[PDB]
Amino acid sequence: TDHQTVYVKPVPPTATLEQLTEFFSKHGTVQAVWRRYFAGKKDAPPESRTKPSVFVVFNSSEEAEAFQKAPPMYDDVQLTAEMKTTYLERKAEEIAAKK
Repeated sequence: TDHQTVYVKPVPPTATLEQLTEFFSKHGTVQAVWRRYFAGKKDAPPESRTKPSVFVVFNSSEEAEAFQKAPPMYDDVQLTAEMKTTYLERKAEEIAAKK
């Protein structure tokens, strides 16, 4: 089983779903996009990660790697995409300091 997920900065209140999708198709091919945030409703510590960041999954392998490396860069709105490796290292170091 293979799973791929990219992390990209959130969108403004003006950017609608229709606008986001349209612009996307205009440049770059993405499979699907989604975002969630765990508020926490238990007596346990924060195990999951809840951030405003959005998750995007590319369908094309080539386009997937291309986007993963660097952002799309759009004059209209500045896009900021991160790599899975970077995030993994971030959390890894974080927990390291705690424990």
